Amino acid sequence: RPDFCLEPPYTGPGKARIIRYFYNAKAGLAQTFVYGGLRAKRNNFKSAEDALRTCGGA
Repeated sequence: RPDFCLEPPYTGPGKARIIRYFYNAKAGLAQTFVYGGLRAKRNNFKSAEDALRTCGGA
C-alpha cells in the first residue's frame, strides 16, 4: 500500500469546503473529509473507488 495512504487527511489552508475521500488504513475504509482547495496531499481522492484502488491494498 503506498506510504502516503497512511497519512491522516489534510484539509489545508484553503477556505473552500470540498468533500473529498481519504483512505483510513486503520479502519480499512475510504471516508469523506472536508478539503479546503489548496495544497492537497496524495491521500485525497475525488471518489471512493479511486481511494480504494490506490490505497486499498493488493
